Amino acid sequence: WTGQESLSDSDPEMWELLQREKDRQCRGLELIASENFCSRAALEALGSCLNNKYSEGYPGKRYYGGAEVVDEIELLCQRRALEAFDLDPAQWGVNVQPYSGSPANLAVYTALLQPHDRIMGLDLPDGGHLTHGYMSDVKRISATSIFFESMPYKLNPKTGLIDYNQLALTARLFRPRLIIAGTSAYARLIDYARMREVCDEVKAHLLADMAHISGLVAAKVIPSPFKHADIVTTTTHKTLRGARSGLIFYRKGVKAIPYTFEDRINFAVFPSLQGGPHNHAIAAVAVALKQACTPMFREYSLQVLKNARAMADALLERGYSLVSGGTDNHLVLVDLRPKGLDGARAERVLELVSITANKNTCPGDRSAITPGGLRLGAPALTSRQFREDDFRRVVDFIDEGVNIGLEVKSKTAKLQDFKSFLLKDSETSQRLANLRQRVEQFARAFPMPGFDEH
Amino acid sequence: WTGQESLSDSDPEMWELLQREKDRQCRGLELIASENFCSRAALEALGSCLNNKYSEGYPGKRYYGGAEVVDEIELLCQRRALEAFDLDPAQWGVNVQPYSGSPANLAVYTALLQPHDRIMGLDLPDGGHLTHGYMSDVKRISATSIFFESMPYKLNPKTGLIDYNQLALTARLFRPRLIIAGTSAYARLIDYARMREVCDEVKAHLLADMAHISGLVAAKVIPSPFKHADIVTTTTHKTLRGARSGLIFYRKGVKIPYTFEDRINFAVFPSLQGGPHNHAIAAVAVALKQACTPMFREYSLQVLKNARAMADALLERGYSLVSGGTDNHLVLVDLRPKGLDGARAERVLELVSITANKNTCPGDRSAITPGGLRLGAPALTSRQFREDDFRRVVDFIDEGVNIGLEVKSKTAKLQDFKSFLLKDSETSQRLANLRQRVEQFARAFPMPGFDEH
Ligand SMILES: Nc1nc(=O)c2c([nH]1)NC[C@H](CCc1ccc(C(=O)N[C@@H](CCC(=O)O)C(=O)O)cc1)C2
Ligand SMILES: Nc1nc(=O)c2c([nH]1)NC[C@H](CCc1ccc(C(=O)N[C@@H](CCC(=O)O)C(=O)O)cc1)C2
Ligand SMILES: *Cc1c(COP(=O)(O)O)cnc(C)c1O
Ligand SMILES: *Cc1c(COP(=O)(O)O)cnc(C)c1O
Ligand code: NA
Repeated sequence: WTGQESLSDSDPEMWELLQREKDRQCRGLELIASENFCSRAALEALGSCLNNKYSEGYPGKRYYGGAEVVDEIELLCQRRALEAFDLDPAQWGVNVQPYSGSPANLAVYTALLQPHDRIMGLDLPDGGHLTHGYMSDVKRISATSIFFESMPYKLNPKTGLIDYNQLALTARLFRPRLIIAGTSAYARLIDYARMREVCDEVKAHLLADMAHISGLVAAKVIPSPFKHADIVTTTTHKTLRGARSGLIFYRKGVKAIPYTFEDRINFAVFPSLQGGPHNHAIAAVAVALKQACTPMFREYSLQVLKNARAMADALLERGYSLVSGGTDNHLVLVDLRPKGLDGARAERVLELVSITANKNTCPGDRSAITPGGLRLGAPALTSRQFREDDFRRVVDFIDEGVNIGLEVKSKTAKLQDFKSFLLKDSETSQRLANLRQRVEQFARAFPMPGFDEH
Repeated sequence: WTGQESLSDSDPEMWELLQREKDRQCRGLELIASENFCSRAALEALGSCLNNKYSEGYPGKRYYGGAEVVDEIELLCQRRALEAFDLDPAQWGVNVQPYSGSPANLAVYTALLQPHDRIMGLDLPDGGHLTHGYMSDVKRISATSIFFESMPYKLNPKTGLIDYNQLALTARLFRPRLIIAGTSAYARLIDYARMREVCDEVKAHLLADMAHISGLVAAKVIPSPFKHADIVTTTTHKTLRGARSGLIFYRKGVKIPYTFEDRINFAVFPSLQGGPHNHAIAAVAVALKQACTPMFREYSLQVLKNARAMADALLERGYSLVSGGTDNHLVLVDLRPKGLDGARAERVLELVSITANKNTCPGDRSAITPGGLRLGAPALTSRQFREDDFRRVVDFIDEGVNIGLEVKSKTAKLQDFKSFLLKDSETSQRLANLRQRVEQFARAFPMPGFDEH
């Protein structure tokens, strides 16, 4: 035993699973707006000897030796990150160690706040992330709500936009120390100027969490949160198209009397929260950030925008209703209540024909436990060189699933009744097997980033 | 642009840095006891298309579709985890999503404790981990000590062992809800049974954090904390030799029922983490299948012999070992009797391609410069080192120490020592000579992983 044997030779059971997953990614229409396909280049860094190095601490400030190379990788990754978002090294630092996006948010809260200090974020069912503070009527759900005190802000249910007026009204009363501008399920741009005004008045930190839209911001195809935000967190996957990791950007240098974010942020990441960095992820992130700086990527991102509105316009023209009426970014929120269906039903139909989308609770939902809609994203299929006509055809395939769903709803009662009918009625099975086969044939023909076979 | 281009073609700056790190690993004597060299098979899973799949939730209970294969991988990882540590699925379950060891511990704490509830772990300078709670005189350092209330327990400096008697005395007073049995820098076997007695008495959960020893435990070459703990955390790297990632094992079934399963799983997701890193989960599954083999038992036996051999060789050269020796994968050297400290020895050794880390000696305070050195066998044993090779590692260390002594007699401060090693041309030649001999020696041995990166 050397540990140089191949995966295919040494663990055939696992190799076959990697192949089935690769095949599933190739044959499918991936419409989850968080999802993307990482480059082979970055996957080579991720699957490297960099996994073997413990480098607790920071460049030049390590707790032990042998980190000279790993130091250059970290410092390179930082510079590439600041470059990717057109940030001045004098006015912005960045931490590249967070293990994912959720750790990155937790680290900011523990860096800047005391336990039980107050946080405001977009409510989860209005399109906020778990890590922005989310608790239910029964219990505290996100650890953000356990260790800190979160009150959500909300959508104006008329417009489907962020009710910025209520946020200002309500932040005056709640007195948050930190307010979060960022979304998991929101088709429009965030008014970061208006967020900073609220934050300036109530004397809160503004945290922009651009996870979903970080690629679009780097490419400069939407306006940048960095103009108005103190702190920016993000994933390195999603629209940045990297390996799974996280980043924390923070302002540094002179405020008005210096900013004091850098030392607090870095300390919270290590030694407070994390152990050894995942230097392999850091390197794959650096690879992906270089790719993000190129004109290729600006074109990718522009196509992401165009593909999204092509999907929107297409859905409007098949008569579907959209939350907020459309999109200014990489996704579309489809309200299926005005079509006489819901998200739960649509999802399971779409799934069975290799179309993968996300449920979305919409403003107009009459039932709190059945989501009304669906999030549909461009980035993943755009990375497979999809264009407007290809997304029109995606929308076309979706419409068939919806229409099966509508037909199965009137021949069923409950939601578990719905899902069993999809499996056991031969006439429904066959129409599903047919649509699936046509979807997989359509999808397979497009190129796919990464390795050929895993 | 396809995203199918190779790394060497598309990003030569990064590919050159990967190649330097690979050469550094190949030419060095890696003695950091938490280090190991991950198999190629596992790294192929790590750098894979499994990076591309969001699968928030758990097998059969995901928040969205497309997870048929990812469910199978996660479920397979769980089966192999329970297999590696010889656990009955009726009595034990396992969560495979923690992003690393430190996340695994925070998730256990948020599952079982309220904010500000009480925790006890081995003090950091006595050999515990940051995540077991750590505060200086001046401030709270570990998040474990911010969100929870940490009080450490200590070694008996007389024996270098954990003072189980003072733990029992002091836990009766402090009333911890959770006590941690596990170490970063400790050469001996933990008396888990005694930890369990103290826990039962004060009505506290016993957590074994076995990160350093997990592979030894898997191979059944040391006693298993699973006989006595309710919860067991571990890294998947270190002695398990997998990708960086974490595990939380927990009791289930009866004694009426255990309530860890749902609380642990919920703490991991949705409370703390987001989407799991399925690529790491697959790498971990690969390393766990390796961990069940007779090969791995032979490896883990060898790690013990190699550490023994390193200890005996150090003793025969007149070095002091904290606790007198070792029953595990590492040895703790006390260099004060020799006239040198850990900070000096660490830096000399680093320059001759031997990586170790400094270690506070029992009875000293963090403020005094650490008197010792932590030396581990797992990494080099993965490169097929045997007992004679570790004797030879100790020869090289002895030269390093002997140089450090000469430089100490010619320098005043520590910063003085450190730039005398660089600028004084006679000692830098003596170092360059040793470095080359060390690197020659080390390069001969095989290395797990890919050839060039
Ligand atoms: N906008 C948005 N942000 C997000 O972070 C996520 C999404 N959507 N969608 C998918 C996933 C879901 C997160 C998530 C998990 C649990 C509960 C929850 O309410 N759990 C309670 C009560 C459930 C019930 O009423 O039956 C529980 O204790 O089980 C809510 C949301 C993550
Ligand atoms: N046994 C053990 N467990 C561990 O988890 C680690 C080790 N050793 N060794 C390396 C690293 C050590 C982490 C670590 C971090 C901060 C301080 C600390 O005391 N910080 C104070 C004052 C220190 C000083 O005066 O230099 C501060 O400045 O906030 C100590 C140790 C991780
Ligand atoms: C997806 C996301 C995150 C982080 O998710 P991880 O799975 O932890 O990487 C954080 N914030 C927002 C707004 C997100 O959409
Ligand atoms: C190394 C270690 C950890 C943490 O592992 P990371 O992957 O560095 O977060 C936790 N506990 C113990 C006992 C360890 O040795
Ligand atoms: Na590329």
